[PDB]
Amino acid sequence: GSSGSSGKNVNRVLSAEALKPGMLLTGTVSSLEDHGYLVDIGVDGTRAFLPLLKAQEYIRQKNKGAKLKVGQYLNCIVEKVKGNGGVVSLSVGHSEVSTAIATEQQSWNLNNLSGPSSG
Repeated sequence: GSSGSSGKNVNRVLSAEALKPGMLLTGTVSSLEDHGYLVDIGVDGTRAFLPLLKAQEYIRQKNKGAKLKVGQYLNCIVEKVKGNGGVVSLSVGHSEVSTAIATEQQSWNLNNLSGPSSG
């Protein structure tokens, strides 16, 4: 009588390649780069980089324009996915309750450094 469309898939793929642009995931800054900022996602092989245009925009509006820190929580959303998991495109869209910390031990470097800045 009437056709039928299969709902969900039998066996989930959840593959680094199966990923789709639009998923909200909370990432943490691993290190500060000259071209952008590295975001921790917890994956082997997959690298996530953030553009200075988006990163600087969030920092300027957040840290009134001030360098970020390590292991710091930063909002990021998948905008594009690479074929061979080469480079991932992240962008600031919104935060989410879901958040996990990535630390094996307690250690931090606190240095009271100052410099030029305009308000």
